Amino acid sequence: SRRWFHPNITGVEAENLLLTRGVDGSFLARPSKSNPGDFTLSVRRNGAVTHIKIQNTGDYYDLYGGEKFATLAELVQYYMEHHGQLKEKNGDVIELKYPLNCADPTSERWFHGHLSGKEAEKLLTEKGKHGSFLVRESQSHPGDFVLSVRTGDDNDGKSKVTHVMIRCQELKYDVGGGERFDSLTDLVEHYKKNPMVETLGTVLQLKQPLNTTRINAAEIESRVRELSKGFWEEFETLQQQECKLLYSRKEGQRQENKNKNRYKNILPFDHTRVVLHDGDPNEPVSDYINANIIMPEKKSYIATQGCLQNTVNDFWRMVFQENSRVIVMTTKEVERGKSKCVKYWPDEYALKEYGVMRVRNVKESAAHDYTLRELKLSKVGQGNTERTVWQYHFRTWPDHGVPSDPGGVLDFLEEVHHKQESIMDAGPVVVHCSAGIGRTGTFIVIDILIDIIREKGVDCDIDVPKTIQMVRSQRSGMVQTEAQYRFIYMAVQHYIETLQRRLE
Ligand SMILES: Nc1ccnc2c1N=C(C(=O)Nc1cccnc1)C2
Repeated sequence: SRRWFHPNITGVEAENLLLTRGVDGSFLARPSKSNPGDFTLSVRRNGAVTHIKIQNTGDYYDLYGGEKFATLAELVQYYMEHHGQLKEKNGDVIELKYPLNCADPTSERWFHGHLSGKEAEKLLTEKGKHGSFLVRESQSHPGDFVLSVRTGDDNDGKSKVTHVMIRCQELKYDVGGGERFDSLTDLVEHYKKNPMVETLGTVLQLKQPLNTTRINAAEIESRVRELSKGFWEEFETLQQQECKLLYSRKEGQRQENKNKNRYKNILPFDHTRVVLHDGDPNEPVSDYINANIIMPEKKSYIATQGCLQNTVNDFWRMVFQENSRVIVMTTKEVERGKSKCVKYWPDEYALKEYGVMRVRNVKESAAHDYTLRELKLSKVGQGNTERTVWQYHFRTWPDHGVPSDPGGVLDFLEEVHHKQESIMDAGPVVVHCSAGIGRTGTFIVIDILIDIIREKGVDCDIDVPKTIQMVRSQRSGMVQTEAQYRFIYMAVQHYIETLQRRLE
């Protein structure tokens, strides 16, 4: 199932759904629209419904009486495979067996709701390609829908748009004959696999949804104005796409690696993890760190967690191996009395060994939002391996939520960018917070977006959710909250405007 999340259901509607359409073991997840970052896992157990709270303030999903997760899709996958592990306050096991699917099409990229045939034709003509499609409400026939699909070659009649009426009869959907579907999703998925064929032979291939999120960067202020009503719905549509990203994380799951993870279920994807070479021959598994390469698709990044006492040496092995010259830390060492990252650097003017690596803290420079530490890193016994590593430690990020103004973050990122650009052949920029997905993902996505604008100027295309999805395919849960999502838009808006004012 990819439809266990119900975006627009109340608690009462969720109970009644589970009691009338589910059985024991049935479950769904849903947001709170009144509360930032609050979610509920509603589960049927012994003919009654229990509601389990999941909180996210920006670092991870924290399931009450369970574990911490990078995404709700990863949470659901974990518990569907690990019975006995989800427990009530009194210790009673809550079983997740039967996802209860949602018919609401608003989480789907192809759903445009209120939209005329003329508007759909103009959007498909201007932005669409062969096989671009969308579903919209009927204006002629209230309660029905229309599927609109561009087919063609790459305006000379070589391409066209076809509209296919979708009747809704007794809460089922059909295209005039054949199967009646329980939701628009089931209908679209069926006709994605078994495309409709016209009388004269055109195959109405449903290849990709119409893109609605790519904007010109100089239009950012008007997109932000529209989304400030709109952000909630755009974020939901992005979040649905996390169900495509359940990539393997087998290395992080090995016994030998379990205690190298800050959180046991927040793990790097095997396909993009940083593999550590040249390890201690006496250490059976020496290749593992909870870190992934993030390559935008000109810098690359390593996204990683805050060090644990037993991973400081591995952190420095990573930095040295990848030739990283800039570290971005976006947590204090301690927040709300809890350790978010061990101090992995020496005191100012001090020299420390961290296994085979030696680090000197040459000088610290305090700015209003950050401290810069000029570090010198070398392998013990090999003096000519010394290189400067500049650690940019952002210190004023709030304990929960996001900054109210993106100015401090943008000034910090500009400085980080310029430092990186000044070092010939520097490796990826290391970015870390606590779990290395929320703040870390936010800083990385802002940096990627501003980088496009920095090179191409104010008149270039950007697509915030497409960029986030691309980063999320390389490390689980990059960008955690709707507040961080809005902050990314705000930061990009503020960056654009500061370029425009320089020209005045
Ligand atoms: N539709 C989904 C399928 C899978 N996983 C999630 C989904 N939606 C999520 C989510 O966090 N939604 C959300 C919306 C608006 C604001 N904040 C969160 C998470």
